Amino acid sequence: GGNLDSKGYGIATPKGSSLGTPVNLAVLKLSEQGVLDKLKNKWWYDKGECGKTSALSLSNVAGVFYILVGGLGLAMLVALIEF
Amino acid sequence: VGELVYGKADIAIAPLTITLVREEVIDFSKPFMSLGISIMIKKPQKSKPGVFSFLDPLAYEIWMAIVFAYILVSVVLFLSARIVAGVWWFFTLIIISSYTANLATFLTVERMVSPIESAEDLSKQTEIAYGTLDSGSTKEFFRRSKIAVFDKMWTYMRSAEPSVFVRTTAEGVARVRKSKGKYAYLLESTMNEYIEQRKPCDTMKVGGNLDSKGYGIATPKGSSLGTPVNLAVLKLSEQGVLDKLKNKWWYDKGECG
Amino acid sequence: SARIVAGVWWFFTLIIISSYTANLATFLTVERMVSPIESAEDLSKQTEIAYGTLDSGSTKEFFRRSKIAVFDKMWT
Amino acid sequence: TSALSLSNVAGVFYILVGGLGLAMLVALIEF
Amino acid sequence: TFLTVERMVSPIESAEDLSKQTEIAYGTLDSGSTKEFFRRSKIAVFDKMWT
Ligand SMILES: C=C(C)[C@H]1CN[C@H](C(=O)O)[C@H]1CC(=O)O
Ligand SMILES: C=C(C)[C@H]1CN[C@H](C(=O)O)[C@H]1CC(=O)O
Ligand SMILES: C=C(C)[C@H]1CN[C@H](C(=O)O)[C@H]1CC(=O)O
Repeated sequence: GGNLDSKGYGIATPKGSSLGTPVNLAVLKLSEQGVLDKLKNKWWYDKGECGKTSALSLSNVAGVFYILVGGLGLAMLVALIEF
Repeated sequence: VGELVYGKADIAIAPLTITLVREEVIDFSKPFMSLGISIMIKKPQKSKPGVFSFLDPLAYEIWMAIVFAYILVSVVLFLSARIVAGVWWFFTLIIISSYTANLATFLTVERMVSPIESAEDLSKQTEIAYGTLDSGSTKEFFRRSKIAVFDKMWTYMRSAEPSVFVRTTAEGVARVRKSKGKYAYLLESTMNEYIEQRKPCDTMKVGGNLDSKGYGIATPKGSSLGTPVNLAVLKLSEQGVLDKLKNKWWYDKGECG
Repeated sequence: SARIVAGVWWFFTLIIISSYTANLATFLTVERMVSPIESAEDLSKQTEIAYGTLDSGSTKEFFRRSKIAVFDKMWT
Repeated sequence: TSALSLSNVAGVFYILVGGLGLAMLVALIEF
Repeated sequence: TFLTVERMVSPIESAEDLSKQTEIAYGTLDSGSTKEFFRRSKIAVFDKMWT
């Protein structure tokens, strides 16, 4: 399913620090340059180990086998009502 | 932005995209809405079946020829017959086999073809022209971009003739609708979803977003309004007000929604 | 009279079995997987599958402070 | 995309006509 | 379907595809012009490959 709410992480700095505005501008720059994206793909997806089919199914024919056996059952029924 | 810098307005509330260049001159509140540059095209027509699609795999010539062949076999039998029935059997065998196969190829061709997935595919093909607004955050994004795909796309867009750029959103969308799917419009995800939820509903968004950014409320640098507005945006975000508002304007009253 | 009936019917069933045969190959296998829970709304409505969050943090506080129906129920 | 080829099948049509020709031949030598 | 599997083409049709998949490992010589080409290269695909 989807996400319950939409929010985000962030770099935290003490109120009134000289580092705050530089840090923010840095994050913006990294965001627009795609640094954050490439980093995410690096750690999450790129090395991701989890990652059409020509193969046989016994299951698809099973239903028709059921209608076959049912048909033969009806056949036995008719054979009985006749005799 | 100009009104904010030169003090003609105390605050700016609008789908204003947060960019570094704008963050240098003004102050942005925490984003109240999330978006991204996305691709809008014309959705393909579902079906136009006719009865002609059944006569498609086998040629009209083959139908006429098999009819005359049929009547020829009948008039031959009218005048030994074992090789006739045999040859006819082989004939209709080859034909029904051929029909079955060609029809199979039709059915492959139908579902197999994928028109567009991601922006990279747009960059790799010249068949479908594509463009953005005459101005705004998206165009500037493509322009300043050093990223391979976006660089290529920008080069094409600027160099392409006639101009692929449009003045307004409605113009771009109208261009998407009129072009029979030969034109793609690059616009922020929000607007795309909104237009996608509005009649005639002939347009759709394909693939993910090219980038991830957000809108925000802007206030003059050193304004007293900045921190209260920000804490307010946070309050609304946590309270779910923003979510309910988007559902209100975008989805809930959606005609095709 | 019945000969052309047999003929037309044979042609009909011929075209149909041919079409079915052709489409089945293309259809192949969907390999689709069933999902017990489609969305968060469904989760609130069933007691069969228990669910939880961390002992503390933003998620727990979200559920605690939530005035939204579904999330409220889930929290309770 | 449909070749719907009349040419490939044309040959089988030819062997059909040939078979019916031989058939007419046999029908003639019979009577 | 099986005979279309035989008819299936392009396991790897380009250098880019190697960059796009982690299943098949790939490499160059311990030294020489190729490795240095990949090291010094600033163009996207080959860069990724070098990384
Ligand atoms: C709709 C317009 C013209 C605005 C809205 N956001 C972008 C902005 O903040 O400039 C512009 C669109 C864009 O560039 O994708
Ligand atoms: C992993 C932990 C304990 C942290 C990380 N982010 C959330 C936070 O910032 O509160 C917490 C998880 C959570 O609340 O479910
Ligand atoms: C065969 C070797 C080691 C030499 C030949 N040319 C390259 C060179 O001129 O260094 C080297 C191969 C390579 O770098 O792939």
